[PDB]
Amino acid sequence: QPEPDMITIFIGTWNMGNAPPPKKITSWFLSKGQGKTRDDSADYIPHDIYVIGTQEDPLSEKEWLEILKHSLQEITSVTFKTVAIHTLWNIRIVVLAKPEHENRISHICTDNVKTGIANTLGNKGAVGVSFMFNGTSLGFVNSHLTSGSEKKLRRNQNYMNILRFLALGDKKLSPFNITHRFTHLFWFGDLNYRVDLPTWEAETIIQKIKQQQYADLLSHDQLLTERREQKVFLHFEEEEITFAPTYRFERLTRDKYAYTKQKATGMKYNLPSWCDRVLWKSYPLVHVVCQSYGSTSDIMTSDHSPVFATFEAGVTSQFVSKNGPGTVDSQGQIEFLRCYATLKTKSQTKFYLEFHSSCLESFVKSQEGENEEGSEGELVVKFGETLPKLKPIISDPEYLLDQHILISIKSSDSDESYGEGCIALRLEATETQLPIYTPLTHHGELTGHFQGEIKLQTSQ
Ligand SMILES: O=C(COc1ccccc1)Nc1cccc(F)c1
Repeated sequence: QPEPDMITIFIGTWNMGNAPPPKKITSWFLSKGQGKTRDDSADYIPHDIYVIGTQEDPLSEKEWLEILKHSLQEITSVTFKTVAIHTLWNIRIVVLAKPEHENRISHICTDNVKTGIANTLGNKGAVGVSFMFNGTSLGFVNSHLTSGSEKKLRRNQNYMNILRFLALGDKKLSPFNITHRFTHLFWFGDLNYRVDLPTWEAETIIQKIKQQQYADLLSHDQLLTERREQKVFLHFEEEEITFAPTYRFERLTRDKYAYTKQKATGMKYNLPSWCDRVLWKSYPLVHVVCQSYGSTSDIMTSDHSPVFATFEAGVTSQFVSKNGPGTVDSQGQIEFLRCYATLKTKSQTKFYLEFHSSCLESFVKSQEGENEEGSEGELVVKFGETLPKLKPIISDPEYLLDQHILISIKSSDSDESYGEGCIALRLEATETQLPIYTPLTHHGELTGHFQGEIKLQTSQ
């Protein structure tokens, strides 16, 4: 029975509005409704993994698991296995997988982050799950960010707190936050970004939605504008939105948006918005294709509609050779030529690099670089031809070309990371000097760049 080189992943996000679900929620898991929807001819084909994020979820874990499993069994005639479930307040994540995957999934981690301080600590934050699927690391974040049209900067702060403090994946990757720990990271939830148009325009917005004319609304969506200005979700992807705003509906229909200020809303307007989102970030040159992104039309218990997204994702096998794991394969090596880091810092410490990868027995520390002053005021740290030669555990090109090297540039004075990035080994050539590049981030914000050349030797 061969190991897969691809899987499909379902991501769902639903703010349930503290109400129990209706009897039938299969349309969610089938990717049916508005937007980019799934072909009817796929309805009986199970996804490999289903990841369900809820917010304002009133159910017990047991109650929701029974609904989810019975839903999937009705669709697919498969009894899914529970990989993980984790709840913070009314924010919940469930991961279900085909039974055939039970002995492909390991290293299951869960965590949560509570956002805010005093007044604003007690209901917002995030839950997450990570695991290995054979040779591939997968991370999943369900966040419920701060509400309200005039709190976009709070939402951005919530995002940075969650990616700093959510403890998922391989703890040995100590310089790296969740935005670098996984082959594929999916981040979804009630992100709560709004369409920033004047309150007076509510009925005009409703008109546009009825005409399925979303362009003049999406051009004001706070998540798209904050992402374009590099204020949040740097280096994440989102499929184009082609479904109506998923908030705020009158319950028990989808015919009416309930936007006007009420005591129940704190006298705030809730103009129709795409609060409910799915984004992802995968390592460079790994296959990831969004195959659906939309909302259901027939689940009406909440003031939000459920959102679905599905993906094809590349995975690799748990590779064994006669040498690695448990030794190096001296027929393999990774060399860096003419490498330099460009950093936005004002500091003047010496810096060194750390190279982390599951193709190495353990991480590798470089010598300190040579600081120069860049023409436009920046710090340039030169490594020249000084970087250590990396010794992968396995030399087979079928394995090595699928790997990635995480790079941290650290202060010699504090050993703190000033920037993290990732280089793919999926090169155009082996035994050939080739350009490499990654942006560097710290706490998910841009701090610099790393560029140079690589020379990869495989057994072939
Ligand atoms: O241990 C587990 C997960 O089971 C639990 C235990 C407690 C709460 C939630 C889930 N293994 C597992 C591994 C691979 C695939 C799979 F479907 C399941």
